Amino acid sequence: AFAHFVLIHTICHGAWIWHKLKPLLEALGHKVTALDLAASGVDPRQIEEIGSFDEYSEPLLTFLEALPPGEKVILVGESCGGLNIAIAADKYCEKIAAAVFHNSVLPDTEHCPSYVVDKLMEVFPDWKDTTYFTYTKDGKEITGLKLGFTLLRENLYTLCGPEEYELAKMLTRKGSLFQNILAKRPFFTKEGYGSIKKIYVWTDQDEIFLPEFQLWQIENYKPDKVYKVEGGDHKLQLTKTKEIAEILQEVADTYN
Repeated sequence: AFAHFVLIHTICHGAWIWHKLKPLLEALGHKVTALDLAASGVDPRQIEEIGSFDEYSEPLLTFLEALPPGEKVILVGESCGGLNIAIAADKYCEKIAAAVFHNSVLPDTEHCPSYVVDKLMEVFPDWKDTTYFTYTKDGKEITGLKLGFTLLRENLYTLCGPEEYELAKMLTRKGSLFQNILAKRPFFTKEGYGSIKKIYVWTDQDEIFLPEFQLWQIENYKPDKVYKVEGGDHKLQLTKTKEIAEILQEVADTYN
């Protein structure tokens, strides 16, 4: 079977992170959309214009609004992209065949939306040469960050080639987790986000989303299906591109 995959990058990143996986999925016959979220990739906004994870998610919500009735997609979110998935699913649950989490945060419906982010910061508190700044939007102080190049090299792109690490140095931009905004956001709903099928994909060799964190998430909110990829790094769409495409084909043949 063929599906329409919507690929959702993480904070400080853009559609470009999917530059290897998108053509591979298309060679299997799928339709693929790889979005730039707000103030990401070549989107023309700057992060200081964005006031929350929901506003950050606008291009995904606008895309889903534009799907004609009856068309469903499979969302694929990497790292922090899981939060964008939950926000989208509380607005467009009927257009989502399933959601795939790719070394990603897995929000739930019983705890506040910041819950798994707070836990991530406990498990991985030292972001190395990452820098931080503060800005104000809609009366709230938001912490912005710029991922540090050592952190990129050692922890996110550990086993990626130098030409891929180079793309990350060139193209990563200031962003935000909006942690304090999430912490005051209404909970993700059970009828919306809660109802979608969730597939959890991960590697135990991830040097930032460490096994203690990913196994904690799986126990906290049971996925419908779990796939463990052997080897690679946090950026499995670069280091295990073919394996990720194989998994996504199976998801396409399972959920519609």
